[PDB]
Amino acid sequence: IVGGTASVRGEWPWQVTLHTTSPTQRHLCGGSIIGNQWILTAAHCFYGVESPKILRVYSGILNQAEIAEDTSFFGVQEIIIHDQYKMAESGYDIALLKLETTVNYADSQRPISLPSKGDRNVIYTDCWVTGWGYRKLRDKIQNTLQKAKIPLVTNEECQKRYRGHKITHKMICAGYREGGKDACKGDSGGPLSCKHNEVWHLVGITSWGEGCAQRERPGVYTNVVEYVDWILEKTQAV
Repeated sequence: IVGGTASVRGEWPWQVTLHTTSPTQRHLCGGSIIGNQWILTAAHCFYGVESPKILRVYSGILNQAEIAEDTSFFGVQEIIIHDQYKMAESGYDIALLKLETTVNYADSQRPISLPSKGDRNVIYTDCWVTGWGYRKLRDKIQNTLQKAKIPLVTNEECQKRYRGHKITHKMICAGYREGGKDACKGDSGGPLSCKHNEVWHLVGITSWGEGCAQRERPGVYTNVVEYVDWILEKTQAV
């Protein structure tokens, strides 16, 4: 996260840090708890990932330093990538991680509500992007979970900033005309959470952007509300 500040422990209880154990353990991407056995994240986070066996999901974390070899984690039983996903910039950058065990909810780890189709008309004015991503294009994974308040921008306005791309209604952007605050490498898969009527909703999933926090370059996120049907269908037992 560029231009953000340290989060308060437990402030974003749905935020998880997804690690890969190959070659050695390290933070890979962010993600959000949306169900007792489900993490919603970005599909592009699994590039080069052949098996769920090398993944570890850690919940209730503020500082990466809290994670040691003796720290408990959730194994991943299955990685579900949207069948239409090709690459972040083309959309459909969404994936589900089915955990091997269920998360026991507590003040430090609980699910975030998904947006309702009836809220697509609602204008969010209190949105935050969080993560352990870079603090600057050329940086490294941060120890403390960072947060930054960023205003949503209309898709028409976003399209104007990315003339070489197609900003679809399945995407949502957030940023300052002057830049300065934005997600960055390592924040991918994490949430764009907006508080509306005292209730937090998972509005977007950190996906991509031209560099990080640049002027006239809003961050691009997966528009979660456009995938509630997909999420329901994929998270059904059988």
